[PDB]
Amino acid sequence: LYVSQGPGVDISGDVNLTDFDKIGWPNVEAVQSYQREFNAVSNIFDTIYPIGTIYENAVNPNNPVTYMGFGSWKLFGQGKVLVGWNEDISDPNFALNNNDLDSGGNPSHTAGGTGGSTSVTLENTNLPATETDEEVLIVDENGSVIVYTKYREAKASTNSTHTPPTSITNIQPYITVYRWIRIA
Amino acid sequence: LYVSQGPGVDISGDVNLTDFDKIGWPNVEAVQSYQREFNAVSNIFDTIYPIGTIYENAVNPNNPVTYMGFGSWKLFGQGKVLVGWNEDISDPNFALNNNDLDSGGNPSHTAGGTGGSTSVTLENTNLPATETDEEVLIVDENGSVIVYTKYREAKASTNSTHTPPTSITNIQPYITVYRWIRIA
Amino acid sequence: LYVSQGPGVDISGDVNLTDFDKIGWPNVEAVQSYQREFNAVSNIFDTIYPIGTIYENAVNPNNPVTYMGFGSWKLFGQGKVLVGWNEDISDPNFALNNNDLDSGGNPSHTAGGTGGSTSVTLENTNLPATETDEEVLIVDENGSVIVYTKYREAKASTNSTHTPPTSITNIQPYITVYRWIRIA
Ligand SMILES: O=[P-]([O-])[O-]
Ligand SMILES: [Br-]
Repeated sequence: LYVSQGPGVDISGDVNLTDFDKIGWPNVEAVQSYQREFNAVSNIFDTIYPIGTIYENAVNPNNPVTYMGFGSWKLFGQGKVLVGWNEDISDPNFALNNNDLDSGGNPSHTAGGTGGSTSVTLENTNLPATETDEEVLIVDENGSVIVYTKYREAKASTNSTHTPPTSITNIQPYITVYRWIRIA
Repeated sequence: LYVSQGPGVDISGDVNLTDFDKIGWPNVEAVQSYQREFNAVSNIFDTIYPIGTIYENAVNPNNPVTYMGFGSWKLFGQGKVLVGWNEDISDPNFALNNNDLDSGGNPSHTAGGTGGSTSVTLENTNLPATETDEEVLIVDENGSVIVYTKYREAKASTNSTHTPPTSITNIQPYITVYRWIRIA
Repeated sequence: LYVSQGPGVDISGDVNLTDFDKIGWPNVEAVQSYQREFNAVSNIFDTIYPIGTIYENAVNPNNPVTYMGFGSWKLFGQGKVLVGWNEDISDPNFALNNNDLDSGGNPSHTAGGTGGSTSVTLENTNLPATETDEEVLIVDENGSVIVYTKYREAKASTNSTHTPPTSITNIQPYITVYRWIRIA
């Protein structure tokens, strides 16, 4: 026996891209509602992998059309992890899209925000207060202690040659995959 | 010609949710084995996107039912990266689910554990041993050195006003996407 | 009415694995072009979830064949985040595959590279230059200052017992999921 088309479905929330070079908001448009009938496999494919879908393959380097048969696809998020967009606008990282600013420079509440860093290089502002393990002689106008080499009165450096210091990884355990977006 | 239904399949490993507010273990139940016949497109959809499936779209903000036609969907992992659950129980981060504790407080060996942080603020306990670049005069009961301003004998602070210091990012390069779970 | 098979598709970019134990390049082979006709649901499944596809389920612990009906599947990227492979070979982390080296030790430009760390432990090389908040007496052959306890002339330690210091998390906010690769 054969697969029934079933009742068609009202596709009311589709989108299309309006830029295929730089991908994402603001260059996305809503598609007016239309009926999808499952006339053929291509229509099923469109219901499974609508425009914007992210697809990942661990090993196949080729464009997905060559091994799926359908869709137009582009590499997506190269060098990036995916973070879930947050509907809570107070999220300071994952709600507001720095790549889609309004005329006042204000980011939209859309997916496609980017950020993060592969390493960090510590600066003095990042260091907590510390003290020497032992007492030393400290210059003090309110002090009570009266004082082969001579000495100088100066702030004592530590790590003066670390300009800059060695960076530290900021990357958690990963594996890379071929990641694609369906663009049309 | 038409797509054959094929031999049906024995779906022996399906699950359903028993809480749609707080999602995940422990509120998941096994479904007794049943036969799936591919009578219509909806049945194909259920084989591709079974309950629990994670779906991601870079650009479409809408609920996937509105552009797929099928399923019930909820945003998932907002503000989070996905980590692969580890079948090796000795993984200290990614095996045991802190959100699903037994009566003794012990986490289950299930997916849905959460953790991680967007930043770190260094504390003194995180700092390695250091020393001054030059010699200074250090108080020492076993010492041999006899000793406009006076001085005081005290531990010398560094960065005393860094209470707290500036935090450091803990986020690696990302892009946000609309991420969903099929809940029914 | 019934779903049409449609015109078949030329699958020119499929791959197969040649090792199911250790997964990935170099043990991947190209499949010569073949025609896929959508004779049955299984053929549709192969177009949606070709070999190498990554599938994620938040809650279902079982092997996907038991709840999809099709494919052979293995857990993938346990304990890992997925990063998009970079077609730009200059990416120092996410382009070149450390798990697939040539005879000179040079990594291939393929997905499957791994790296990253769950924590960092700071070392002295990572620290920026600092100085004491106040002036102290510093040994100086070019100095002009002539100098209950005695003293010693020595470099003053800080945090001498931090051998090693407390590690710091390197994990950004996450949730774990059951992640699988279709291996056949
Ligand atoms: O304050 P840090 O130089 O040990
Ligand atoms: Br990190």
